[PDB]
Amino acid sequence: GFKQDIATLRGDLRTYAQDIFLAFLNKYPDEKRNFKNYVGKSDQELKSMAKFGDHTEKVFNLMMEVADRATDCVPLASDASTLVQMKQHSGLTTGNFEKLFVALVEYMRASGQSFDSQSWDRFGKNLVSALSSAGMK
Ligand code: HEM
Repeated sequence: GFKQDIATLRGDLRTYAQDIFLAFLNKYPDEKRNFKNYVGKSDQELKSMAKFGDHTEKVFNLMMEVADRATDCVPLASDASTLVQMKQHSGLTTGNFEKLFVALVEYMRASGQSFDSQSWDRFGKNLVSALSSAGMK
């Protein structure tokens, strides 16, 4: 289920983080606006860049912690607040995070693995709600 999925993702986090983030950037190319440094690069190019690798893995590091601290796929208010008040996210709306979670769910549905896609989908909605409550537009 959800908790095991966390363990699975963490067992190969760098690879999962990159592949899910690339699936996000490719599904929603207009989302490349928030990452100027990534424009005009194939997936392999993006993976060569140390920053892509760095940033993305740190995103998933924190995502998995938020997932880990959730109850029944409902994240802590404190975690949502942190994500909203992060300066790197000054630009973002919950639509940005929605899209990330649609691509993550899709990724999981298309994997051969028994991910609990429905829980991640609930988790994504719950987080979007919690980001709203914590003041993200
Ligand atoms: C659960 C969801 C998310 C988590 C846990 C998260 C976490 C993080 C973390 C930890 C960093 C800092 C990494 C560093 O210091 O280098 C970061 C930076 C950033 N995040 Fe997020 N993030 C999430 C969703 C998003 C989404 C949906 C977007 C845009 C649609 C976004 C855009 C960014 C940007 C633009 C940066 C700075 C860019 C850079 O220098 O590479 N994040 N995020």
